[PDB]
Amino acid sequence: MDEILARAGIFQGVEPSAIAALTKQLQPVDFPRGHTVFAEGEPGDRLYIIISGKVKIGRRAPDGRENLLTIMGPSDMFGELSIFDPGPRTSSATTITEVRAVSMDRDALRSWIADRPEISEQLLRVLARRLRRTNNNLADLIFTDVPGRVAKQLLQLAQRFGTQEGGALRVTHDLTQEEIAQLVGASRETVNKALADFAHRGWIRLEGKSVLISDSERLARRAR
Amino acid sequence: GSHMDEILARAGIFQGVEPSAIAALTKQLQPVDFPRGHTVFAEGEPGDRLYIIISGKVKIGRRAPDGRENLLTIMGPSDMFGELSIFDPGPRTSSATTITEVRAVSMDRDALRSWIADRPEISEQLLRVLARRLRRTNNNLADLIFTDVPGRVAKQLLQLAQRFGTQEGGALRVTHDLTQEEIAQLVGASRETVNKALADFAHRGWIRLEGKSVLISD
Ligand SMILES: [Cl-]
Ligand SMILES: [Cl-]
Repeated sequence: MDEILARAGIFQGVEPSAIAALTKQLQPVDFPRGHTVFAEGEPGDRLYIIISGKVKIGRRAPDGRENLLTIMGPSDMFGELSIFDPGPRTSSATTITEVRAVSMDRDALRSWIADRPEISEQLLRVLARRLRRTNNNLADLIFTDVPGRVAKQLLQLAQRFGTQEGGALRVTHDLTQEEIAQLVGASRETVNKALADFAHRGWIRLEGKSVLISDSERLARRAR
Repeated sequence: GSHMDEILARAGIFQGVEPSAIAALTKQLQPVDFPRGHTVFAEGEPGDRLYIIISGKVKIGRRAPDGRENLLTIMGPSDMFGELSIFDPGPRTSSATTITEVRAVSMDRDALRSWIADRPEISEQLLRVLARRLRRTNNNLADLIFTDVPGRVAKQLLQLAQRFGTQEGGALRVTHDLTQEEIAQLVGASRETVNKALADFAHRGWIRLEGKSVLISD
């Protein structure tokens, strides 16, 4: 749908009607759940914009441990780093649900800027937003304890994916227990320990691949 | 000014930018002075201005449960701070406070927009710069996650040495004009953790304190 796409960084509230003959300049791509869109260290000159579904963005250490940098969703762009800075992928992108996306290569993207510097503005916004988040995560890593980081990641997930459910916030993250801990960037044992405490205190309820946050207030205080 | 121009042109935002174009922007920026101990901006305040330091040092902090501030990093000559605000304006997510007298230049988003309006080729180069930087800082984040707790603080202190140190016999010499109370004020809420990492470095032969200058292995 073009409604999702017009919320995408690149073309975000620009053309009233002729936003369309450019979306058609991209053929769509459907991926099953658990599909490796691209792997660490592969060449690439393709960026993707998600129409629906989620994609986890990951790094793997020498000894097989995994970290998740971010979870991408509808309207989010990924694989953009090798577009602007040619070279191999430094991250893996893996589908966590069935995903509909749309795809574009560097030369095509370069073509859609030579008319339109406002698009470049929007892409620089996205990169700077991501730079800020990584810097905010770096600060959390050194100076916030694991439960505070669990609390922060749950609230960050809620900011992107949450929906109100009465006096509570439903956050359908589509992540496994292990993937939540990889996203936090801390041990499964200590992340599960924090989640249990927060559930016991009645701040959250863990339900499949969704969490219900009943007390965003006390959760936020803990993330401080 | 000769030497000033050189310092400015080393800023990260100018990487791969044609030198006359760098000069066309900087000639437009008003150099300013800050005294030591001056909060250039606080966490939370409206953000739309990038600074490039010509001389002096600026600490970057974030408020801790203490009411004191944790030390996130230190910026020096040729470094930027507040730079992300001109690409993605909004509240500051950290504070910037001078640790010495400082001379800097700044630019707001309007100055950026004007610079690029005439120079469409700079947008593509800026996209490369921000992307290369994001790859690097994500690489750093992941490395640090994969490191143990005390190893994280040591790596960060070593990154500061690399940025502020002069190469001297395979080691890094960092000189400062900071009192004992000014060092404690600098580290802020991070004092205990920084002190443990220094004590470890000292015990292990990594650091030689030569008064107001330190030699550190790299
Ligand atoms: Cl990429
Ligand atoms: Cl900022």
